[PDB]
Amino acid sequence: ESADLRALAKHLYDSYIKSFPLTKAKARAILTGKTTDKSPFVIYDMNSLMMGEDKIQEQSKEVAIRIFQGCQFRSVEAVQEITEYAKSIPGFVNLDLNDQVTLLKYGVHEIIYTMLASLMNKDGVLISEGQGFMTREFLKSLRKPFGDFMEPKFEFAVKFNALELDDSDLAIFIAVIILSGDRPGLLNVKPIEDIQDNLLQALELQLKLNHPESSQLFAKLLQKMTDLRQIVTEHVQLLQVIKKTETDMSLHP
Amino acid sequence: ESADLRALAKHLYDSYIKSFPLTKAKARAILTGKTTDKSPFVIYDMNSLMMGEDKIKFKEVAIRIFQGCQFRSVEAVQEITEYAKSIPGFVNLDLNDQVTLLKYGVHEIIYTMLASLMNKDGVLISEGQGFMTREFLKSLRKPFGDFMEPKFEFAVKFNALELDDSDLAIFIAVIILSGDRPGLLNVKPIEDIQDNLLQALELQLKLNHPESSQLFAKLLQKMTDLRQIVTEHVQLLQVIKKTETDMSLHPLLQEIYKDLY
Amino acid sequence: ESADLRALAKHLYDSYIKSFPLTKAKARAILTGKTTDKSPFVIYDMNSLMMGEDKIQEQSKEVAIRIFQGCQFRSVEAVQEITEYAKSIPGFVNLDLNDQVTLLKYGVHEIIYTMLASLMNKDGVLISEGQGFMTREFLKSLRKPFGDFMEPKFEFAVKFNALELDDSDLAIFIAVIILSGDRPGLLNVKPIEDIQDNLLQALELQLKLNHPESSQLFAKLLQKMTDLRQIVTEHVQLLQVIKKTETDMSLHP
Amino acid sequence: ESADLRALAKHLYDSYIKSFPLTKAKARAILTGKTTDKSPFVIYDMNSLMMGEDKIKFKEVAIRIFQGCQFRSVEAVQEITEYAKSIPGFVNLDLNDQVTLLKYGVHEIIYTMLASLMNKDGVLISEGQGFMTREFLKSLRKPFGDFMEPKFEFAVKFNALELDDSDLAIFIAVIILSGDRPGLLNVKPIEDIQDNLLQALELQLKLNHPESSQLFAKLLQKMTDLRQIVTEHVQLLQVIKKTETDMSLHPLLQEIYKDLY
Ligand SMILES: CCCc1c(OCCCn2ccc3c(OC(C)(C)C(=O)O)cccc32)ccc2cc(C(=O)c3ccccc3)ccc12
Ligand SMILES: CCCc1c(OCCCn2ccc3c(OC(C)(C)C(=O)O)cccc32)ccc2cc(C(=O)c3ccccc3)ccc12
Repeated sequence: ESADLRALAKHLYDSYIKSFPLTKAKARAILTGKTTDKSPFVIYDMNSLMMGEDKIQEQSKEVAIRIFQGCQFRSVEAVQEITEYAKSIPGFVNLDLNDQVTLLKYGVHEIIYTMLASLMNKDGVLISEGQGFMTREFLKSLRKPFGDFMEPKFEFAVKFNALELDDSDLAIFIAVIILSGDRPGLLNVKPIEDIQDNLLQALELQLKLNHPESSQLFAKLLQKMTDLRQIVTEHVQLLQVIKKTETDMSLHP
Repeated sequence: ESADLRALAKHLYDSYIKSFPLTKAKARAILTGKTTDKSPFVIYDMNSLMMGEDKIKFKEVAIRIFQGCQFRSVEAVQEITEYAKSIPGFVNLDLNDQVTLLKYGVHEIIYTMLASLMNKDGVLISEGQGFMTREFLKSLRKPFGDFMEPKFEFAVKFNALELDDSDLAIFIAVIILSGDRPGLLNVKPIEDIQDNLLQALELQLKLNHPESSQLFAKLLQKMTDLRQIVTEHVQLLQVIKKTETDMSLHPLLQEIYKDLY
Repeated sequence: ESADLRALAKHLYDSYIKSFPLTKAKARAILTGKTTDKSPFVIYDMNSLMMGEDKIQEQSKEVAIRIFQGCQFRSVEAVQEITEYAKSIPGFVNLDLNDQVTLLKYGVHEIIYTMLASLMNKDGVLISEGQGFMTREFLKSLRKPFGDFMEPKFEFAVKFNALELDDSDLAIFIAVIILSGDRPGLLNVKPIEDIQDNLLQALELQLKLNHPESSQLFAKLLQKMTDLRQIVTEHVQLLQVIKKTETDMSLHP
Repeated sequence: ESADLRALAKHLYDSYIKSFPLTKAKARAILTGKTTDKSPFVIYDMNSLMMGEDKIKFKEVAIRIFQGCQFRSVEAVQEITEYAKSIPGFVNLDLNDQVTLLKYGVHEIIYTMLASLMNKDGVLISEGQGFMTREFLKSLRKPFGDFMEPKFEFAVKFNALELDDSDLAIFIAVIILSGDRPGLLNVKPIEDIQDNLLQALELQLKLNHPESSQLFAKLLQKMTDLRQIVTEHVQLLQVIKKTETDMSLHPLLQEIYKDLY
């Protein structure tokens, strides 16, 4: 029944609302300018960044490295909200505990980049819960290894954003990502694929009802799942350059 | 010998009385209107269910009814365990065999005795204080609606055999003492008791239902219907891990369901 | 009429024979040594106990706790034989069903300790239907809470056994115990006391005819009924220490 | 609200399961004999210690045992850090506060969870593969023998409270979120979380131990025993600089012990 698939969609969208306080709808309002009153502080160079550093870690290092560190910090926060949203996907908590941990270990990065896109435009990204805005041009200008980190996330966002997904579409897409039966080291693949097949069904009906005029959006959306694997693999390999060739250490356990 | 067998039948009936407060006679007296004390509140839909719970003045719906089934089934296990201990020869058996026989017997016996509380229109709940309609139960959201109907289909046909409590006392003793439960260490001492219970069940039906042709065989055939209801239910349980969020049953039922057929 | 009271005694003694296969007469034969041929295996330490464990639950725990558990098991068996003997006491099955259950709930412990005495001497107790013999010294040696459990049963047995009751005396004494009109929660006290008054009469004549030389044995026997209440109360309070302060669980419902 | 608090309790229990492989239930199952896999080799003296190390076929003694304590305590820090991160609100705190709370919380939590592995006769070591006796540990050359006994005296009494893993999951979360650690920049956001954890701990004990009088207060009183064990241990550490030759602890523990109370 469609009605069951709609109620699952609805239930996913409500859990997503709780887990993630800065939604696409809210961020697009800030990127554009709905109800303009609390316009975020813009960080467009080294000067404005420090202006905005002691406007709100604290100064004691090279700026590229503190920005990079700040992203480590923020992405450990985001793993906690993602972990919470996962618990609400039907069937997920009744899976083997170790496979639960394995799905999250490998899912979380792909989910963080999908969600960052809601915070990005072609020119910069919302930071500190929509309070700052950092320009892509400034991120691009940082010294060489650090200059190339965010740029591939911006390229993906721009292409993903022209799909015009909303939060209720993304609530299901996020769940399909978590429940991927091909991650290394999963004990029971079959129960995970049975869950994902039900979420695939609900995703498909969601897009058909919400975007009747985008032909084959379901399929273009699945195909974005290869682009995401590649951003993750690129980003993981860029962490290797850091680990080897750098002097600063302060990382989240 | 006859006298042995009649005294076996009387013993089990007396202990069945002591172990199960809501017997068939009492459920039928309530269902029939015959009672002279109090008439059961009927739950036929979502508004009357709200009123039925909130008759508490003197989660969601499906989950909260599936949760009320658990508490009741926990209590029935205890009542059934108490009756087992009184079956001659049962407590003298290997302790692991006593455990295995209950682990497997108990749900067969739950469905058997749940027929006593059913007609084709619904089921008596809360010590016979409510009545939930078959149509309401069947209306429930996908999986949870699937749990209830096969129990009704069984009861309607078991119920046309017209067994009474004293017949039932021995039938249930026969179920418990089944020598084909997996993992039994000492099959023969169990089979020997089942044999003597079978002989008693036989005499009891001949004496109690002299006009009822092949009642004994028709009753043992029901034993196969029971086993299929239990295998169906256990398949339903797996559906509940996949479709639902945090499920994890009550401690005593997790044990009963752990590594079961 | 005495003749009615004698026929009741006789009828009680015959039911008792059926219900309880290891009688005082048989156990005293084994404690002493009539027809010596099948001399029970003696359990006098941890070594001989295990020698006798895999000579016949099975090994997987602390020995004090398995002995204690074994006694739970055996005493649930004995409740079934006692329940059966009760049905044969005239008037008992025609009492209120709930009062029948209440008399047995509270009577059964006092009866188990009266009957154990037939299996005891000053030095140990017959176990496994007269096949084993466990020494009092070994029970006494078990770790501290478990060491003190059986010792008060041995003290009572030694004092009760010097009364020299036989099975036909005990068949009536057991029946007088079951039919006690003072247990908590009895609905109809009066019909129970009318039955017990008839059993008291038969007991009195039994002892007068069987033990004419023991002055006032009837009265010394009634007085043993307070000693028995106290063993039961002591034993019930010793179960409280267990429930609170222990780690192992495996108990009969 | 109750539902909030029960779901807080379940969350912490689930993440406690994921972060600590040797839980109380498993250590007690091993200590109890209840396990069905493998029985621990006991070290009671110097000959059996040699055999216990050299059970490696499938420095001096005191120093080599004090060195094995370090490796284990390093791993427990990592496990405890992993559990901290999962405590709602913890990763959103000032980064220096997160560091300070761990710096101080971790040894309190080490002694707490070390009680799970103790009885009055000894301690389970190497993932429950060995057992070192209390008498052996106490026999050790002056200072090194002094390290062990106060831990046993604590465990015996903590252990008579009969907490289980799910109780423990919240107790340990309460310890971490202590707003009185020296050098904290932002006390109130921590205290607010401890408050909500306290409310949850309270409900959990009432529900899990309904017959256990003032369990909650008796458990918070243990928090003072813990702090005195940590101050005692740190005094023991200074003794080890004076009495011993080259000592210098492992990198991560030097950090934890650097400028501590
Ligand atoms: C022995 C259960 C009898 C029963 C009932 O009939 C059950 C028919 C099918 N059935 C038998 C067992 C069983 C069942 O058993 C479980 C607990 C899952 C099991 O043993 O594994 C689960 C679902 C259905 C089911 C329906 C509703 C009840 C509802 C209630 C309630 O207390 C209640 C709860 C909420 C609102 C109103 C009333 C009690 C018992 C019910
Ligand atoms: C978490 C430690 C548990 C533990 C153990 O119990 C420790 C009880 C008291 N205690 C807690 C922490 C601690 C302790 O911690 C240090 C590392 C100094 C610290 O954190 O600062 C130092 C001494 C004693 C001590 C005894 C022996 C062990 C021995 C071993 C071994 O691997 C081992 C080493 C050598 C020979 C046989 C076995 C591991 C753990 C042991």
